[PDB]
Amino acid sequence: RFLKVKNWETDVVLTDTLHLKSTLETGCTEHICMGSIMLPTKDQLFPLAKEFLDQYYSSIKRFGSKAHMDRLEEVNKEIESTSTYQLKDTELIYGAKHAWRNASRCVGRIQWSKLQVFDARDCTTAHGMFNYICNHVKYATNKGNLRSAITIFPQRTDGKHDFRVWNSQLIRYAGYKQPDGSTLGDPANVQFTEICIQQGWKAPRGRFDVLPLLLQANGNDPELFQIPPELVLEVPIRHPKFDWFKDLGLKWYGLPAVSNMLLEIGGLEFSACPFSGWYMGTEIGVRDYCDNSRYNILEEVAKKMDLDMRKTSSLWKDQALVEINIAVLYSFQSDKVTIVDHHSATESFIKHMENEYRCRGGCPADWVWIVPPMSGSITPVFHQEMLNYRLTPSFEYQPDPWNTHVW
Amino acid sequence: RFLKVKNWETDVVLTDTLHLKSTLETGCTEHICMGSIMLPVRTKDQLFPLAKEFLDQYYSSIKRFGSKAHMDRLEEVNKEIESTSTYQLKDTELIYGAKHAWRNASRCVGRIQWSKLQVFDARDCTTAHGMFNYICNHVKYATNKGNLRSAITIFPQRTDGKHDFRVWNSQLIRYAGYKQPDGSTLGDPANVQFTEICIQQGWKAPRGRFDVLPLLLQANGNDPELFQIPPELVLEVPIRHPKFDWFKDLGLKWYGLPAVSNMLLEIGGLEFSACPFSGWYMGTEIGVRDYCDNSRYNILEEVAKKMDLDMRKTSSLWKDQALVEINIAVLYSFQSDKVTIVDHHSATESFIKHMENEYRCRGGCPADWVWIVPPMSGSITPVFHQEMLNYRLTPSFEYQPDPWNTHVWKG
Ligand code: HEM
Ligand code: HEM
Ligand SMILES: CNCc1ccc(-c2cncc(CCc3cc(C)cc(N)n3)c2)cc1
Ligand SMILES: CNCc1ccc(-c2cncc(CCc3cc(C)cc(N)n3)c2)cc1
Ligand SMILES: C[C@H](O)[C@H](O)[C@H]1CNc2nc(N)[nH]c(=O)c2N1
Ligand SMILES: C[C@H](O)[C@H](O)[C@H]1CNc2nc(N)[nH]c(=O)c2N1
Ligand SMILES: [Zn+2]
Repeated sequence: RFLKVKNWETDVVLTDTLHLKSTLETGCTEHICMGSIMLPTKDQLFPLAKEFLDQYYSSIKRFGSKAHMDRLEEVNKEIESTSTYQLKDTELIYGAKHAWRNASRCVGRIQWSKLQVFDARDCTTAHGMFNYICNHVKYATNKGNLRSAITIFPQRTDGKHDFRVWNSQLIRYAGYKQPDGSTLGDPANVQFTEICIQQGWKAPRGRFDVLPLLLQANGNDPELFQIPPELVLEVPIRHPKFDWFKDLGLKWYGLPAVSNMLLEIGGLEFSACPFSGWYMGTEIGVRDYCDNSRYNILEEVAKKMDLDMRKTSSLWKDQALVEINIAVLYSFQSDKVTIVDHHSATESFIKHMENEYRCRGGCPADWVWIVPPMSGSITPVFHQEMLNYRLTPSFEYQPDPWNTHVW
Repeated sequence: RFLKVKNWETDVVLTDTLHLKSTLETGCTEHICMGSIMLPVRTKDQLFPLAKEFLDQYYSSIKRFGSKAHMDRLEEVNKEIESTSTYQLKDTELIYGAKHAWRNASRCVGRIQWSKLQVFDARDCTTAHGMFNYICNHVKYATNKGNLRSAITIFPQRTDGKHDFRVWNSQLIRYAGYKQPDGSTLGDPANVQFTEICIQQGWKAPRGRFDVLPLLLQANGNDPELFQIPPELVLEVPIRHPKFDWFKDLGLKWYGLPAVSNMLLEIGGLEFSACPFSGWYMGTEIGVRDYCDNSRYNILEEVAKKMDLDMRKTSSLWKDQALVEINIAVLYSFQSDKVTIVDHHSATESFIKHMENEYRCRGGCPADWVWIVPPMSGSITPVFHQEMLNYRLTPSFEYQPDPWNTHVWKG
């Protein structure tokens, strides 16, 4: 019941007591571990609200106080009456920051308390959504000095009036299936790109076309908007030693901004809550550029390096992988756009874990996602035991809109 | 119940039914996952059903389930348990059990080879000297002059837990570690404590950076005894780099034969506390973990120095760059000396084929993603994108406590 986690590189042992406050389920049982699986009413609402308000008032050292009991009272009344309730600005900011704090798959959580929360609950139309999102993008980008931010749109009511951003990320590149049979641009976005076209987009059918926003307000049919190009900061990718690297024509966007998740706070559901931080290098260089189901450029780069691609045991893939990731970091740094390498980011996370164990009694963590997709065991997180569990407030996955939307 | 796993690179979906045959616990609950945790005297009472379950599995596999031979054997084992409080496996059952323990090892990426295992029955062994002989023969057989062959040697099963056979070495072949007065370490830092035990037991340490440790062998619950493996039986490989001529001057070598000797083999409820087994290396075990872990030989610095990489900013990825060259050298060196080794690309590709095969013919393949994905270049290998279910089947290999913590010394 009081669990220990060991670091096998440093022999340091931490005791987790925070997991006892876990509410949601893991997918695992005593018979089977699903640790590597990607996706494993009035009555219900009040205890959820209560649990949240309890931890909120605890956090501001006013547990069991007049203000605490009064607020509990007021929300209890509002639920009984309106079948839902509205968060105070203070509770919203707290809940959003803690949703990030609780994101067990996020390596960047040392920054959790420095989140800019944009309250967009007064939004009523897709054009308003577009305005709010442009402002978010401009604020977060900050001319390359990236700042964490989240924009929170109205909460779900009867499920028939959902606000949704249909894009998976605010900024991503289009994908087109070729008559050649191959794929132009980002293969991961072919389906979404078609929906844009099926909704009326005018695709420039290029390799790095920034997708339009598909925004859905109040359960209405979604609408298309183009983000002002001058708000999308991009970085041309070059290598500090290989001059030929630029001729690959590679670039990527500066702002990683997830827009398809659901923010749960005190039982309330925010179906549209785009949030953003800044990249860890490997997200671009390892996953985006080198996955076989993505831009898959390993072979092209290896060839330019004149490596022996006869035998896998020459580790040509590995050698090119490193150089690509060198170039990404180099390119971002040179253009003064915030980025963190996997060594720095994972070192930060260990320090954050130790902070969380000390001041909170634990830190939920998903090793499968926290360990970088290259060079894993030379980062300190590899040797760090982690316990994974689900605390609320939380970011949750939700069904893709097109599979749900009643047109 | 049915369980699906998805490969996110290929969209291949597989259905697991084998997990229904799972008995042991995982450590996880509905409220916590312990998937990244390293480590999460038996009465006749609990022994009959474990024996029965195993023999049902055995006779099913040979297509003789429910036969008179099956029924006679159950009867025979039953009587033997209630008479003697234990029982003995037939040779056929032992071989089956050992192969299936490997087949079931959810942390092992090399399992495509599970059916080709050489099983050495040492259940007639009675002394440490006899253990030494059996282990020498295993090492010679497995090594096969560099053409490695998988093998396992099985010493007598536990009885009352007061007469255990144990190999005190974690692996049959390993280098000594010496903690210096100034706090530095000579040799392999992982083996400092075991080295000290050996020294206390009378081992004369050469005190070099690559001294092969003596065997410390315990038979029938007696105090362990020291034995030196004949050097001519210990195949080693000098590490050099195909393009970097200064790499040889680092003075590195490694042994060819990975042989785990501290685990417990469970078969039909019986416990084999000494069951050394060996295969061949995947490159990264040596080049990533053995050489580059901060808690091991830790040579990233010197290699990066000699490469003249920019070492002031970690964002130069000088650590990653050095790591790759070292792993190139390890593979190159083994291949050049014709000692069996497999790169992490080949090994993970084979495991996926194995896994898919197992789903089709067996209804599953328990696998621990945390261990299966290699310690470098994870997502450019096919296993990274593969969803896996982890559960525990028997026969199995299990961890057991270090013997120096539990042994009652005779004197
Ligand atoms: C500011 C610097 C940040 C860094 C360096 C960072 C880093 C990462 C990385 C590398 C991942 C793995 C995701 C993948 O590989 O696809 C991740 C996941 C995640 N991050 Fe963070 N992140 C940052 C900011 C944030 C912020 C501001 C939030 C929320 C307010 C957040 C919430 C999450 C969540 C919920 C996941 C899981 C995503 C999923 O399941 O798809 N992150 N992060
Ligand atoms: C024949 C080629 C083999 C290869 C390439 C291979 C590969 C590996 C690797 C890379 C690991 C992880 C090692 C680590 O990082 O500590 C491992 C673990 C393991 N292997 Fe295999 N192995 C092979 C043979 C065998 C054999 C013959 C057996 C048993 C008969 C076996 C049983 C296991 C077990 C039980 C583990 C888990 C170790 C632990 O929990 O500490 N393997 N294997
Ligand atoms: C085959 N899979 C392709 C694919 C899968 C998942 C994703 C993805 C989708 N949504 C979110 C992410 C998380 C990335 C992220 C988010 C944030 C806030 C910061 C950061 N550094 N990185 C990743 C992209 C592409
Ligand atoms: C971190 N302390 C050093 C260390 C600790 C444990 C191990 C280790 C422990 N148990 C099992 C292993 C398996 C290694 C292996 C075994 C076999 C049969 C084949 C193979 N290729 N590799 C390795 C190695 C090194
Ligand atoms: C804490 C964590 O589970 C530990 O470092 C694991 C990670 N994955 C591993 N994978 C392999 N093959 N071998 C290991 O020793 C480890 N160590
Ligand atoms: C199947 C496996 O869980 C899947 O490939 C995971 C592994 N680890 C990951 N880790 C991160 N950070 N992001 C991912 O998308 C994944 N994918
Ligand atoms: Zn689990």
